[PDB]
Amino acid sequence: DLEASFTSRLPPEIVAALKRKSSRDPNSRFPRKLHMLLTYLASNPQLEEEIGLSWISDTEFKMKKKNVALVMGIKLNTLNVNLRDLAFEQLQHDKGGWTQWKRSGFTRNSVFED
DNA sequence: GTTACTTCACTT
DNA sequence: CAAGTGAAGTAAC
Ligand SMILES: [Zn+2]
Ligand SMILES: [Zn+2]
Ligand SMILES: [Zn+2]
Ligand SMILES: [Zn+2]
Ligand SMILES: [Zn+2]
Ligand SMILES: [Zn+2]
Ligand SMILES: [Zn+2]
Repeated sequence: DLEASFTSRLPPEIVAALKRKSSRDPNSRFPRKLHMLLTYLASNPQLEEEIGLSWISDTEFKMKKKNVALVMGIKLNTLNVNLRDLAFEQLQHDKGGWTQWKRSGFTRNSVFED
């Protein structure tokens, strides 16, 4: 009912890119999925609220992993595993479900490497 | 066969 | 307890 309200409210394109299997195509990878998500929520304030994924500066974002794992279709645990293995660096302990982050070359208008 | 995850049942 | 570990798996390429 919640994921249903989340995905049902975001564009078919994003739902599909989120559903797409991760291969060697860089757009199919987790960083760019996070990035397209982040980029889009930037324009949908209401959804950005409900989900909890937004930039706090040109280089840091905060999120509610519990909700982000949902809209992305992955267990909480795999979300953490992906942040860990892709070199996202946590800048804050969980507080009311919010966590903060940064990753080199991952900004408002850039997603580097792979 | 490779790659880029994905998941689970613990542990910390 | 939120987040990490180690072993095992999945499927597009
Ligand atoms: Zn982007
Ligand atoms: Zn689902
Ligand atoms: Zn094979
Ligand atoms: Zn415990
Ligand atoms: Zn591991
Ligand atoms: Zn393995
Ligand atoms: Zn394996």
